[PDB]
Amino acid sequence: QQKKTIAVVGATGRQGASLIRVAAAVGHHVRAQVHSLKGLIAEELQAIPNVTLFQGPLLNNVPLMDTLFEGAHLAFINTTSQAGDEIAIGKDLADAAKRAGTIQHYIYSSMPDHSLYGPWPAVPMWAPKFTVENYVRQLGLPSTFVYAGIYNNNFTSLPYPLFQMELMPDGTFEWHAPFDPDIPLPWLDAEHDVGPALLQIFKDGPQKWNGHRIALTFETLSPVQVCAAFSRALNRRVTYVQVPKVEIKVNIPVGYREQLEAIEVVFGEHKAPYFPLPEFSPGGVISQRVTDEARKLWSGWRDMEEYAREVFPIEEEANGLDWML
Ligand SMILES: [Cl-]
Ligand SMILES: [Cl-]
Ligand SMILES: [Cl-]
Ligand SMILES: [Cl-]
Ligand SMILES: [Cl-]
Ligand SMILES: [K+]
Ligand SMILES: [K+]
Ligand SMILES: [K+]
Ligand SMILES: [K+]
Repeated sequence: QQKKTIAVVGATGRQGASLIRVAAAVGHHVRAQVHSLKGLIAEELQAIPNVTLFQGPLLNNVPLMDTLFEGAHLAFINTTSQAGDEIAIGKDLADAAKRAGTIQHYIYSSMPDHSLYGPWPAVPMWAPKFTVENYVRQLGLPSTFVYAGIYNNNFTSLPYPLFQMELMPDGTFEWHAPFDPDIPLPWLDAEHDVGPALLQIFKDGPQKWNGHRIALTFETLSPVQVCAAFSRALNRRVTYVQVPKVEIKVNIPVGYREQLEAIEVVFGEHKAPYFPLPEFSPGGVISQRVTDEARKLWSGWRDMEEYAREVFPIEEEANGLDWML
């Protein structure tokens, strides 16, 4: 059958870019919204024949949304709080897809509202997405919701918050974070694995996935295990250190700081699960693991050890770091 056109919001982001590259390669035409045509990713995607970019802001720009969905049959939507009004943009996009009438399957990248499952605060950049999910669920078009695990490539030795693989004077690495050293966290190789997984959801179809929540995570590892993966990968001493507060070594926008403080409370103080929804956690009885559906969607997923050994050194050198010589 003719590969269907996919409308994408979040094209230059890790999830969108991953989907777009593989989707185009297998024949899908893509209509993607971007803030601006400039940028390494935007310029890269613009050069893919099957991809068409539409520049402009989404905030209060229903016309751009209508244009985006024109002639599209599939949609992958991942919004951001940066411009603010993420909830309004999410609803506007959903309504726009419905109005188009041609969208057969709408995939929205959602996150949990932790305040619904315990004496925990809602993580500011996550909870809003769940509100959009609830709204999307009530629209007449088939929809599926994917929950992204922590990006393997968040790790960097640059002084950025939460996921810094700090290079010490002796050449060893230390990762400091509020997470409990031994509680398994959900991870994800966004660049390589998000795209293939999303395409399989699209290939499976709306009858199989309408109304479903899928955890896009292929590997769970505690912080100590992540560091052990880097250690084996790099042949260097890498150790995890639990800290009460996130070490914020650089200036960050106010919204991110609030995101980090919520994280300190949720994972630091409370040790709550990353994915707190109940569905995410006798002879022959076998309970579903959080990584089961994702692995079934895409069997060629890559682990943390592969990232640390094969990609981390390149990304680091690309950022100007020198430890890899
Ligand atoms: Cl298709
Ligand atoms: Cl098109
Ligand atoms: Cl532009
Ligand atoms: Cl479909
Ligand atoms: Cl540092
Ligand atoms: K193009
Ligand atoms: K529905
Ligand atoms: K309705
Ligand atoms: K997500």
